[PDB]
This record gives sequence, C-alpha cells and structure tokens, in this order.
Amino acid sequence: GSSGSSGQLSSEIERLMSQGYSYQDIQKALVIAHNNIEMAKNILREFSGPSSG
Amino acid sequence: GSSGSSGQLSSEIERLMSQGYSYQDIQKALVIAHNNIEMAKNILREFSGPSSG
Repeated sequence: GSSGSSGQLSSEIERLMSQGYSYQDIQKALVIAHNNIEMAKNILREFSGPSSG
Repeated sequence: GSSGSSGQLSSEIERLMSQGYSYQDIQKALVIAHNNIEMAKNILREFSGPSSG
C-alpha cells in the first residue's frame, strides 16, 4: 500500500522492530526477498507473525 | 545448485516435509516467494530452521 515518499528502506526496518521482529530476522527476510521490503514484510507477517489465533 | 529437470514443484514440497517443515509452512513460503521454490526454501532455511546452534 503506497508508502508515498521513497528514497531509503532504513525507516521501514525500524517500523518492523516496533512489530517485535528482531533486526537480525528483519535483515534475513530482506536478504531472502532480494532486498524487497514489501515482500520481506509479508514473510515476517506470516512466519515470524502469529500463524494461529 | 541446478536441479536438472522441470515439470513439477510438488517434487520439492515432498522433500521439505522430510526436513520437518509443515505442509502449511511450505505453502506460506511459496505464496510469498511468488511460487519460487528456491526462494521459499531459503525462507524455511533461515526462519523455520535453527537460528542459533
């Protein structure tokens, strides 16, 4: 969903820490997503997120 | 490491079950990896695998 401004991804890594994901895992997700933050966020949200409830 | 042949992907879902990844985990990774089995295998290998050890 349209972030609006763009230029860096550093700001989104911080938003992910707020969710509870650790910096190591956030980077590993980005790595495996070929730097794609949108894609990497989906990974974290499905695996590192509550896969129940 | 190139597989050799192509025609199915289920052939790899079956191998991931052996590693201990659940049927759901395998699918969730494929969905987010845009059906890329290699990329999906990497997700499992850095998140569903031993983070430390």
